[PDB]
Amino acid sequence: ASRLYTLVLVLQPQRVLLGMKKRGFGAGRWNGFGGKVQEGETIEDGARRELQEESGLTVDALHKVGQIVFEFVGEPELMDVHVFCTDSIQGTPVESDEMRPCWFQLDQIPFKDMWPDDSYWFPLLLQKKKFHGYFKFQGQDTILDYTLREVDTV
Ligand SMILES: Cc1cc(OCCCO)nc(N)n1
Repeated sequence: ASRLYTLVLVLQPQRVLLGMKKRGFGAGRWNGFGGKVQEGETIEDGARRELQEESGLTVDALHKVGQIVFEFVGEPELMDVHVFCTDSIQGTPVESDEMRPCWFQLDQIPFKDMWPDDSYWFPLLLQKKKFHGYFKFQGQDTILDYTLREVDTV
């Protein structure tokens, strides 16, 4: 009972790009760029498409960094999130009515204004580690339990 999602982090040596969502899933939080994978579309193509739709950036090389499954108690569908990273992009981030992008210095990541699970796996992401994770939520703010392991292959 899982649904595929992508999440792209534009991570450069001294900064990361995040987008403040204006409405829908994750509204009011800084997030990476992503969404549902379409019929007949590979996970990687879905990740490239979402990055452009949401941030206006064109990604050249994408690297698979993680897989995280999210469960919301009472919600049947698990989110199977395939996490990607890039340092090679083209264009300038575009602010739209749906998304407000901003660059953050690595020591200034806004964890208090991000999904709570991010505080757990972003430190791995920053140290170029790959991971498999699972987070059980009750509502949007509480993590009931989780698992998070470093892996050699995503
Ligand atoms: C609970 C949760 C879900 C999520 O979903 C990202 C899917 C791509 O839009 N991303 C995070 N960081 N946390």
